[PDB]
Amino acid sequence: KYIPEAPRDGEAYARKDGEWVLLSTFL
Amino acid sequence: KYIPEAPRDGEAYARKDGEWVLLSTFL
Amino acid sequence: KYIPEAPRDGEAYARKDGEWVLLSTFL
Repeated sequence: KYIPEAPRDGEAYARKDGEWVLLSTFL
Repeated sequence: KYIPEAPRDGEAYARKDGEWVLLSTFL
Repeated sequence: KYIPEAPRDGEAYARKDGEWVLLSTFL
């Protein structure tokens, strides 16, 4: 598939297992 | 809606508020 | 110029040079 827009919520996101997950967590 | 291709410039981006932002800007 | 899904392998991904790169490359 193609990837949809990430949340519109002030936060940056990486992509993991077909979903948007916060970057802050991994960092 | 869907995300577009990110810039092509040798650096890595994440997805935020409907734009591609540098990873270094968070690290 | 929609971008296809990242590999399904449990890893966080950032977009770079028209490809998916592992977040941990830079961590």
